[PDB]
Amino acid sequence: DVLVKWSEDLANLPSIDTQHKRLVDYINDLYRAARRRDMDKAREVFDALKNYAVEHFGYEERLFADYAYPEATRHKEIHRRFVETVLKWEKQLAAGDPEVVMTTLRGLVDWLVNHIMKEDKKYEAYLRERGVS
Repeated sequence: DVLVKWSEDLANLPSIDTQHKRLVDYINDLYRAARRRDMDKAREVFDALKNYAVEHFGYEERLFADYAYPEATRHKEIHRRFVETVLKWEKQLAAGDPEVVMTTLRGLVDWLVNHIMKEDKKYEAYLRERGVS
Protein backbone atom coordinates (compact mmCIF):
# COMPACT_ATOMS: atom_id res chain seq x y z
CA ASP A 1 0.00 0.00 0.00
CA VAL A 2 2.38 2.73 1.23
CA LEU A 3 6.16 2.27 1.01
CA VAL A 4 7.03 5.82 2.14
CA LYS A 5 5.06 8.05 4.47
CA TRP A 6 5.64 11.81 4.35
CA SER A 7 7.26 13.29 7.42
CA GLU A 8 8.70 16.61 8.62
CA ASP A 9 12.17 15.11 8.06
CA LEU A 10 11.45 15.53 4.32
CA ALA A 11 10.15 19.12 4.66
CA ASN A 12 11.78 22.08 2.86
CA LEU A 13 10.33 25.16 1.12
CA PRO A 14 6.56 24.88 0.67
CA SER A 15 6.78 24.85 -3.17
CA ILE A 16 9.51 22.18 -2.98
CA ASP A 17 7.39 20.07 -0.57
CA THR A 18 4.69 19.85 -3.25
CA GLN A 19 7.25 18.26 -5.60
CA HIS A 20 8.93 15.95 -3.08
CA LYS A 21 5.42 14.81 -1.98
CA ARG A 22 4.47 14.12 -5.56
CA LEU A 23 7.65 12.01 -5.98
CA VAL A 24 6.75 10.10 -2.81
CA ASP A 25 3.28 9.56 -4.36
CA TYR A 26 4.87 8.07 -7.53
CA ILE A 27 7.00 5.77 -5.33
CA ASN A 28 3.86 4.51 -3.60
CA ASP A 29 2.07 4.07 -6.97
CA LEU A 30 5.02 1.99 -8.18
CA TYR A 31 4.97 -0.06 -4.96
CA ARG A 32 1.24 -0.81 -5.37
CA ALA A 33 1.77 -1.88 -9.00
CA ALA A 34 4.54 -4.25 -7.83
CA ARG A 35 2.31 -5.55 -5.03
CA ARG A 36 -0.39 -6.19 -7.68
CA ARG A 37 2.21 -7.95 -9.89
CA ASP A 38 1.18 -5.67 -12.76
CA MET A 39 4.38 -5.26 -14.77
CA ASP A 40 2.90 -3.06 -17.50
CA LYS A 41 1.70 -0.55 -14.91
CA ALA A 42 4.99 -0.85 -13.04
CA ARG A 43 6.86 0.16 -16.22
CA GLU A 44 4.39 2.96 -16.95
CA VAL A 45 4.60 4.43 -13.42
CA PHE A 46 8.39 4.13 -13.40
CA ASP A 47 8.50 6.10 -16.67
CA ALA A 48 6.24 8.85 -15.21
CA LEU A 49 8.30 8.93 -12.00
CA LYS A 50 11.54 9.35 -13.95
CA ASN A 51 10.05 12.09 -16.14
CA TYR A 52 8.68 13.88 -13.07
CA ALA A 53 12.04 13.61 -11.19
CA VAL A 54 13.73 15.28 -14.18
CA GLU A 55 11.27 18.17 -14.08
CA HIS A 56 11.64 18.55 -10.30
CA PHE A 57 15.42 18.51 -10.73
CA GLY A 58 15.03 21.19 -13.44
CA TYR A 59 12.93 23.28 -11.03
CA GLU A 60 15.55 23.17 -8.28
CA GLU A 61 18.26 23.98 -10.82
CA ARG A 62 16.28 27.06 -12.04
CA LEU A 63 16.03 28.19 -8.39
CA PHE A 64 19.84 27.69 -8.10
CA ALA A 65 20.32 29.80 -11.26
CA ASP A 66 17.86 32.65 -10.53
CA TYR A 67 19.17 32.93 -6.97
CA ALA A 68 22.90 32.45 -7.73
CA TYR A 69 23.24 29.53 -5.28
CA PRO A 70 27.02 28.86 -4.76
CA GLU A 71 26.65 25.03 -4.86
CA ALA A 72 24.55 25.01 -8.09
CA THR A 73 27.26 23.02 -9.93
CA ARG A 74 27.67 20.04 -7.52
CA HIS A 75 23.93 19.68 -6.88
CA LYS A 76 23.20 19.68 -10.62
CA GLU A 77 25.81 16.99 -11.18
CA ILE A 78 24.29 14.89 -8.34
CA HIS A 79 20.94 15.20 -10.19
CA ARG A 80 22.54 14.32 -13.55
CA ARG A 81 24.23 11.17 -12.27
CA PHE A 82 20.98 10.00 -10.69
CA VAL A 83 19.10 10.50 -13.95
CA GLU A 84 21.74 8.28 -15.55
CA THR A 85 21.25 5.71 -12.79
CA VAL A 86 17.45 5.73 -13.21
CA LEU A 87 17.85 5.18 -16.95
CA LYS A 88 20.07 2.16 -16.20
CA TRP A 89 17.60 0.74 -13.65
CA GLU A 90 14.81 1.19 -16.19
CA LYS A 91 16.41 -1.22 -18.66
CA GLN A 92 15.98 -4.08 -16.15
CA LEU A 93 12.19 -3.60 -16.12
CA ALA A 94 11.56 -4.80 -19.69
CA ALA A 95 12.45 -8.37 -18.71
CA GLY A 96 12.10 -7.97 -14.92
CA ASP A 97 9.40 -9.30 -12.63
CA PRO A 98 7.74 -7.74 -9.55
CA GLU A 99 10.76 -8.69 -7.42
CA VAL A 100 12.95 -6.67 -9.77
CA VAL A 101 10.52 -3.77 -9.30
CA MET A 102 10.83 -4.03 -5.53
CA THR A 103 14.61 -4.04 -5.60
CA THR A 104 14.52 -0.99 -7.88
CA LEU A 105 12.03 0.70 -5.53
CA ARG A 106 14.25 0.28 -2.49
CA GLY A 107 17.04 1.82 -4.57
CA LEU A 108 14.87 4.81 -5.55
CA VAL A 109 13.67 5.32 -1.95
CA ASP A 110 17.17 5.09 -0.48
CA TRP A 111 18.49 7.70 -2.90
CA LEU A 112 15.53 10.05 -2.66
CA VAL A 113 15.28 10.08 1.14
CA ASN A 114 19.03 10.68 1.44
CA HIS A 115 19.08 13.32 -1.27
CA ILE A 116 16.21 15.30 0.28
CA MET A 117 17.63 15.20 3.81
CA LYS A 118 21.33 15.67 2.94
CA GLU A 119 21.50 17.69 -0.29
CA ASP A 120 18.16 19.46 -0.67
CA LYS A 121 18.29 20.61 2.95
CA LYS A 122 21.49 22.56 2.14
CA TYR A 123 19.65 25.03 -0.10
CA GLU A 124 16.69 25.70 2.21
CA ALA A 125 17.99 28.48 4.49
CA TYR A 126 19.76 30.22 1.57
CA LEU A 127 16.55 30.38 -0.45
CA ARG A 128 14.36 31.24 2.59
CA GLU A 129 16.42 34.32 3.39
CA ARG A 130 16.04 35.48 -0.24
CA GLY A 131 12.22 35.33 -0.07
CA VAL A 132 11.71 32.07 -1.96
CA SER A 133 8.68 29.97 -1.04
